[PDB]
Amino acid sequence: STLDFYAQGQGDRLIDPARFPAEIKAFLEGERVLLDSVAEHVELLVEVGSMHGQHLGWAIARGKHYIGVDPVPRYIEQGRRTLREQGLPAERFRFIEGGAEELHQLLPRHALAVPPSRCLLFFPFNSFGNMRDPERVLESLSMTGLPFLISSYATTERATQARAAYYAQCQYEWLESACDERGVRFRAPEGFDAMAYHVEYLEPRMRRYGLEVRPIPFADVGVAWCAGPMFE
Ligand SMILES: Nc1ncnc2c1ncn2[C@@H]1O[C@H](CSCC[C@H](N)C(=O)O)[C@@H](O)[C@H]1O
Repeated sequence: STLDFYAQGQGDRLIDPARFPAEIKAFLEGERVLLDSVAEHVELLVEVGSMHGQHLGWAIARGKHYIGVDPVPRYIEQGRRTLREQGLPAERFRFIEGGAEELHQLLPRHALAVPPSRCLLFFPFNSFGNMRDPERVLESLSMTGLPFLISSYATTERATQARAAYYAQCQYEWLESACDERGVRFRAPEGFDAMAYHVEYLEPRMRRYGLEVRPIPFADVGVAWCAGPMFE
């Protein structure tokens, strides 16, 4: 999707809970169960596509270090206002205005202060599917060498119908679904462009960049692209 899409507020509709059908609520619950299931191996959660910080509350509750990464300034400002409000220290909870494309520049080893194995680059609610160039994101991920959890969707007709039911409740000028060699693409002329990549297309792309990924299916319509020792 476009930066303008989110900047101008159209993108806000995608985290309005009133717009979540049952299959997507189930998806978000399943997303959290996978995160919980490796929680004991996470000291630093890096939320990639964080918005205002959807999993900040998770990190606060579980006593984890937090970095929200999002290229939308108004979302970074919202997240930072939340940290100031509760008086949370910067050395534990931060926001970084940037793209997943430059993750390797945003997260140099020294800046972590946590072993690589206890870090998780968590891309929630199909943030990865809304990124301009997935090939750039995968290379950036490769160069960080950090464990990651890319939460996205399956490309079964049922998964596509779940996404259609979710996106259509945002009431954009029009909504197009297309299936091609890469995956299932939803577009709207507001600047919405959301992909779910076929398991058969993306797994080879992952391995090409040396990422030892497993596509873990969850909550009927989800697949979690999981790499790192906590997924042994
Ligand atoms: N290159 C990028 N790097 C990091 N975050 C990005 C990004 N491109 C978009 N995002 C952010 O990802 C967040 C969620 S987009 C997710 C859309 C929707 N939940 C879906 O199911 O497809 C937004 O805040 C957006 O600004």
